[PDB]
Amino acid sequence: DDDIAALVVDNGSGMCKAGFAGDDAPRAVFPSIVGRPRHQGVMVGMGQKDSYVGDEAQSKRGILTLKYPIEHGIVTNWDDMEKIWHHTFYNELRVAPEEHPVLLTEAPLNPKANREKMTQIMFETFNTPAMYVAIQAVLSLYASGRTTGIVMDSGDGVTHTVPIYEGYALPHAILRLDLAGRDLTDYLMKILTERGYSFTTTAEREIVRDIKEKLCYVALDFEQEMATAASSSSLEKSYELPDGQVITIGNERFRCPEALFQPSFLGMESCGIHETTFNSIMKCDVDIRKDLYANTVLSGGTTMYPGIADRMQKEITALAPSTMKIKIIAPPERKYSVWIGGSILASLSTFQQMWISKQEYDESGPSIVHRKCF
Amino acid sequence: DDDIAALVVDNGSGMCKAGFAGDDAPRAVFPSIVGRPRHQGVMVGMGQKDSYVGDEAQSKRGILTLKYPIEHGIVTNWDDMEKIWHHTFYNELRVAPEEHPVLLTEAPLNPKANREKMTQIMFETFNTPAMYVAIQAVLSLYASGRTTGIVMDSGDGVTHTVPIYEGYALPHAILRLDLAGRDLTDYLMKILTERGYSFTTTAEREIVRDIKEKLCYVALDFEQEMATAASSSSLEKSYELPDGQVITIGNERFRCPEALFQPSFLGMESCGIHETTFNSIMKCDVDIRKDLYANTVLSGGTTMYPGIADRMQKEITALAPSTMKIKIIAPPERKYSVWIGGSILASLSTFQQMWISKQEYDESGPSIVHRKCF
Amino acid sequence: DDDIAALVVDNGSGMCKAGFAGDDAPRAVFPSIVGRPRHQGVMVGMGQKDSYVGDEAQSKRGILTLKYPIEHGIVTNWDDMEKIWHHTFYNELRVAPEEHPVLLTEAPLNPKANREKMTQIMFETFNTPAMYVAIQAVLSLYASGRTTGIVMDSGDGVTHTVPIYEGYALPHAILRLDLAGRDLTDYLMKILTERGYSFTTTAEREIVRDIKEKLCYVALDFEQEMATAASSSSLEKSYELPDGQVITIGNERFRCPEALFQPSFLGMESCGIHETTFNSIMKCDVDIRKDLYANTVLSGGTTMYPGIADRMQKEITALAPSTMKIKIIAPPERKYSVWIGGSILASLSTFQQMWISKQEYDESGPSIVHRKCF
Amino acid sequence: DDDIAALVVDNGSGMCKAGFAGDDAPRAVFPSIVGRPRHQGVMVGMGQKDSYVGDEAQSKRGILTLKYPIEHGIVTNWDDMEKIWHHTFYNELRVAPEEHPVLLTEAPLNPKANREKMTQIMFETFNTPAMYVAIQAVLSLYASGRTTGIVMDSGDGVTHTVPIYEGYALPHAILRLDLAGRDLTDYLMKILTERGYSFTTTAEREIVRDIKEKLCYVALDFEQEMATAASSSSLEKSYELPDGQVITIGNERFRCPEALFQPSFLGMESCGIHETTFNSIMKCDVDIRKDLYANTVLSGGTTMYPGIADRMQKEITALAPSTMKIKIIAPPERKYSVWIGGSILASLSTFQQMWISKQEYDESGPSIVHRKCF
Ligand SMILES: Nc1ncnc2c1ncn2[C@@H]1O[C@H](COP(=O)(O)OP(=O)(O)O)[C@@H](O)[C@H]1O
Ligand SMILES: Nc1ncnc2c1ncn2[C@@H]1O[C@H](COP(=O)(O)OP(=O)(O)O)[C@@H](O)[C@H]1O
Ligand SMILES: Nc1ncnc2c1ncn2[C@@H]1O[C@H](COP(=O)(O)OP(=O)(O)O)[C@@H](O)[C@H]1O
Ligand SMILES: Nc1ncnc2c1ncn2[C@@H]1O[C@H](COP(=O)(O)OP(=O)(O)O)[C@@H](O)[C@H]1O
Ligand SMILES: [Mg+2]
Ligand SMILES: [Mg+2]
Ligand SMILES: [Mg+2]
Ligand SMILES: [Mg+2]
Repeated sequence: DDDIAALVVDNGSGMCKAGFAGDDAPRAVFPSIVGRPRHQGVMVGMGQKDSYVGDEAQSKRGILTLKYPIEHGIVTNWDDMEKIWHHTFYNELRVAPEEHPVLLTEAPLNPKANREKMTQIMFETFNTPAMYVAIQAVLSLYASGRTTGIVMDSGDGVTHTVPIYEGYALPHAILRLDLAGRDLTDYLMKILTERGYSFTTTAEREIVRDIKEKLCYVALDFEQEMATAASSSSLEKSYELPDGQVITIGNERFRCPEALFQPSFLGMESCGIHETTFNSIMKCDVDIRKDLYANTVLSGGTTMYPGIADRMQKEITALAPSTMKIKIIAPPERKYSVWIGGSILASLSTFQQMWISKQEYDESGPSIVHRKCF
Repeated sequence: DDDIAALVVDNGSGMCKAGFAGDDAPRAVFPSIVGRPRHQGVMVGMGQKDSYVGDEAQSKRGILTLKYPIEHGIVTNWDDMEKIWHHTFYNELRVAPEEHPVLLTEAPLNPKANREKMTQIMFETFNTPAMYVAIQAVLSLYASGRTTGIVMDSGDGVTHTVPIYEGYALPHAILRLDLAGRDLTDYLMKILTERGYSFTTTAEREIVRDIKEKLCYVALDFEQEMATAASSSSLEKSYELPDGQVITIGNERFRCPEALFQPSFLGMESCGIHETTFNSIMKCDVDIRKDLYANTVLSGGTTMYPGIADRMQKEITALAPSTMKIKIIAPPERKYSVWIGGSILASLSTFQQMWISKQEYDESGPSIVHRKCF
Repeated sequence: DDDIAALVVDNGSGMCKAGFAGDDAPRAVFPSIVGRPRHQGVMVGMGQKDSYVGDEAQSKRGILTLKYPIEHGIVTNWDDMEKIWHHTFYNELRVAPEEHPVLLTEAPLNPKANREKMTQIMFETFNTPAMYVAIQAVLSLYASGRTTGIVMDSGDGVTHTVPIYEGYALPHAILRLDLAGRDLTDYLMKILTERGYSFTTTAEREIVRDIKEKLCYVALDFEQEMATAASSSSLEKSYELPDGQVITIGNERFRCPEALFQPSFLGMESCGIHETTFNSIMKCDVDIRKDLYANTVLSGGTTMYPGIADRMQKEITALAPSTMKIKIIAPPERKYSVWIGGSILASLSTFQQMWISKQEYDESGPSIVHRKCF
Repeated sequence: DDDIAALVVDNGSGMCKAGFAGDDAPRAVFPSIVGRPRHQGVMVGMGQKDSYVGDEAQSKRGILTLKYPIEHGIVTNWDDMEKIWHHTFYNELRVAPEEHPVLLTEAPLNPKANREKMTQIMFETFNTPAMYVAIQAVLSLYASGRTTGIVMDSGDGVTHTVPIYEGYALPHAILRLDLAGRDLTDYLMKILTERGYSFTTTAEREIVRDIKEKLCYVALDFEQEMATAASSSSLEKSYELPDGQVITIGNERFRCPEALFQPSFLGMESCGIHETTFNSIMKCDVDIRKDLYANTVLSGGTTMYPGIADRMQKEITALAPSTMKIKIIAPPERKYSVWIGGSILASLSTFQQMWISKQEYDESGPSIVHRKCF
């Protein structure tokens, strides 16, 4: 199938994941950022470009201002998005996006103008023969290898759930939540100031993100952990900064991820992640709820904290009735489960009849996308 | 007689009963329902059919809308009936309906178009060599082993009686009644709302039907039972739903089956089951009434409530004169007595001359059925 | 009759309506909500209470979480209900509920524990000399001035019908439906997200409710309206939210009220409002159906959409036979017809003998209500 | 004669006929029914009575249960009969039954207790100065204007014949028959079910009675009519029910009245109407039979079917010898011939000496009636 070799490209709120259908791991993973210089140059003939995309911006991050083209899964800057797509197709995968149909992903309940503009850029700036837009949670269930269960996806901008029974989706039970990794990073920056550490710039935000994902964990019991931390001092680890200085973090290690289960720490009116998952189940039919309780799939980077699965099981068992058995299925490769399911779907023989052709778009205007792709 | 092996197939308002002549129990019993999907599928290549018949629909009943092809013993949907017959003949009995003559049953006082269409489907869609239509109450008396007595049959849609003296039927004394299991199920659903339990969907109707047939009974004295139930609390049982919740039922246990003897609870103008049985006897000749009083046969699923026979004896003795002796004959296998009598009749040597041939139908149009079969 | 001056107090799923018998309009109408603070106070001596009831909660709705004490006509919080009753009797009507008998209303087919607890609170917390519970649909027919016809009532939680012939009720024909204003509000919130507007909090729900009741209408023909809306742009209106921002609504103006006639939009198994009204008529006797077809009374807030009466007439004429004449009677004051009928009934001279006395709930108890009041 | 103004009141099994002697037509004709409410009233002060008599019951027949006080010419309910007599004397004729002697009618071969109780009610509850009981068939011959011939009377409960020669009655030749309009109505209801129309309630019985008397007729040759009806479709008429529906009747138009000549359709052992009339003639003397063959008088409502006279002539000619001439005398006003003859008899000058006085009853107990009035 080289001819098609569907270039499976995912663009998560925080990262970009591209590759080829049939493989078991993404070829390219890099941050979705665009940087621009903020000082005046004195060296002449240095070959200073006007923009840097991806890992190059993270390297020389001390002299640029970094901007995220995507906020909360909604595009706000379209010039920056075109720059990122050009980087992925030419300088990273080094392929020609004119003979490979492309499969894209999108969160549920997005504005319709998003998919209209996605199709227009792909068919006009590039000449891709076909395209299809799929819900990211459905692709996660493909990777899990099962056709029954409620899926949780939490990336960098959005958190959504969708339960589907024997291949049948219940669109009235889909719930969305605007709590993800970026809110946790801002909260950790705010609460690190009690010990005297002040991080304000965008470059300092990247430093704080690294600290969070290497030293934080979810506590099984929140109140009891505080008493142990207050009494002794064994719950302390040291981190060295990019310039060589040392910081020590105590109860902030588990106080930051706790915001997922108690959103009132940030002052937003919303339910916790455990209650949202339970609320989606209770919106389904009576006769299918038992199979949903025993098939729960976790996905996304924000679900990779240590000890999250045990805490989730404890909370849901307290909510659900005693007789039912609750099982949380968190495979070790759940960080890339969305991409894995996309490759499997594009390699199916029966899927080849649902591509959107170039001819159909030319005759009927850029709306076919809303009715098509289900 | 394998050659004939009459495929004895009964199609009661609620259930379907098929098998072979000469056996003592039906081979296949399953609900007479057809289900169709009501959501939109997202999983591809799942092998999702467009219709489910029988036990398959009851399994996955949480995503379909269930329809009954038969209401009150009168056919309303003919495509669904053809689907059910195809299921029984091929996927359940796994026989070829081309060399076995078929015996069907029908309630008295039905529209004539019913038997005309039954014959046309059997002779055109299938190629059955012969067929015969028998009254279900007559077959019940065959199973009882006697040729004198008044038979009561109450299934899911209709209730009828027919008294026959020494092999002679009195067609002027046949009485019909539109009160059966479905009316009781609707009444129980309506009266369960006083305690806060709300069942509305068709799937919830199946749940309510199971509750009714496992926890309900007929009270010997209606007024006295209410005083005992009001005073104490020993008349209470617990039931667990399909999803782990628990309901408690008090006086609703015996208030639901009571509607058979007092039809005014549903607001319909009609007599009770005891008065209907007595009314049929008084329409017969004087000299045969004494043998009818001492030979009463009960049949059908709705007559399977505990304590129904004792209550029936008490009511009829109060109506009939003191000198006569009233005996109610309710064998333990009366749930299948209609099917049992059909097998016995089809295995009789003297019955083989009354089959309707294929040749007679072809020459004389589909009306022979009305004059034939008595 | 000042002495009695029956305090006519109605408590609809969404609003509360109180006043005095003999008047032509309710004195007090205000939302049935209770609010509680959700932030921590820093100003000292501000006189900050712990709860707000009614219009005070709607004023300062930006810092509280609002809860509805009534869901689907069934009480769930009893402390909040006592708070609301205290507000109405003292701070709004400014009367003493000890010398005026009180008339309350209730939807049919409610749990019996509801009226038991209503009587206990009124006779113990307050010392009201007498009380009576009436069906809201019967009171609506009193206001219409006629004693023949089928009444439709649709408020905020329930929709019910009850046909009554010459003062005789047919309790076997009463039908209930759980589709009202709250389901429409949730659906409009869900379907407003396609244009990018996201309302999630409870305060944002009140904003969405105002938009719905000032810019929505029922289309005479659903399919044809979509073609006109797709082609031109004249079907668009602007609304200005509380911070100065403006939103534009297109086909969502008539897509929201359409859910009443096609309940499958919300994914619930039920019939439309037109089919429910027709189904109730066909459950009545043959000889009284002709007078019911020409006497149809609409009531409740949800029936106040523009163009609802014309659409209802078209649907029922297509269902009913051609010879009958269908007339829909929708008076301009049908928003308060339930309250109007209650005042008329309490002012009748022949009604004074059916009050429930105080000595009877001390010689009988709070169950007298089930047998009494019909 | 105003003073006497004999209030000629007839009470046929089905209808009541009252008026004044000397007139040529009854003043009041209305059904002999009593209705009672069967539902519970909610409207207060509606002036709902506990019983309705006559045309008022037929108007509001959709909410009552109707009972006939008379079955087969024998009184069974005496409270209902007193109610009907009170209605006729006060609310319809508006006269005082204390100064007008009353003439009543009765079928032959009734129980003696009937006339004993009739006299007691009239002399005690009312104070009528005089009474007389006459055979209805004798009064029919008075209206015909002849004193020779055999009279046939068929009303709603009984059919009787009595031949009288030159003013001399032959009481040994009187024959009675229990086949009248009510049996025909029940048979039509039973045989209408073959086309799918189900009428069961008492109100539905009145609908069926109207259909029978407006679309039924007697066929001259029964077998030949069936062949014509089977072949073509011109023998079909349409009728519109009260709620808008439309029913079509084919061979049931003449199959219902045929039961008069072939009583075996209802399964009763009896002779046909033609054979009963012939049997009465053959029980008379030889020398008076010739004048009886040429003087046959028909009377009653059941004899009003079209084509009955021609069929009767054909059957009797086949039975009687060829030389005799058979003439059937059916005047156009034979529906009221019994009442007409009663007025003529009460206006005769020579009849005034045969009244039963009030004084004779007081001295000699209520038996004088059996020996008196012949
Ligand atoms: N080891 C880890 N521990 C905790 N959080 C992590 C870890 N690795 C990644 N994350 C979180 O996952 C997020 C990245 O999600 P990503 O896979 O980019 O989602 P998407 O591709 O949909 O944008 C980061 O914001 C980071 O906070
Ligand atoms: N154990 C039981 N207790 C009470 N009711 C029962 C029981 N078993 C069956 N029934 C009733 O009998 C009905 C089934 O009747 P069925 O035998 O199908 O009649 P038919 O074959 O004529 O349709 C069901 O509707 C059910 O309500
Ligand atoms: N002008 C309007 N247009 C559309 N909907 C309205 C309008 N006015 C009121 N409503 C709806 O009617 C409902 C109020 O019903 P209400 O009269 O309180 O019933 P009840 O008294 O039984 O609670 C509100 O939820 C609102 O959505
Ligand atoms: N036009 C008609 N065709 C057929 N039957 C009729 C017609 N008119 C009246 N009848 C029958 O005659 C009966 C009325 O008989 P009626 O004169 O009341 O006898 P009586 O006065 O002795 O009760 C009704 O039951 C009805 O069935
Ligand atoms: Mg993700
Ligand atoms: Mg049965
Ligand atoms: Mg209302
Ligand atoms: Mg008569």
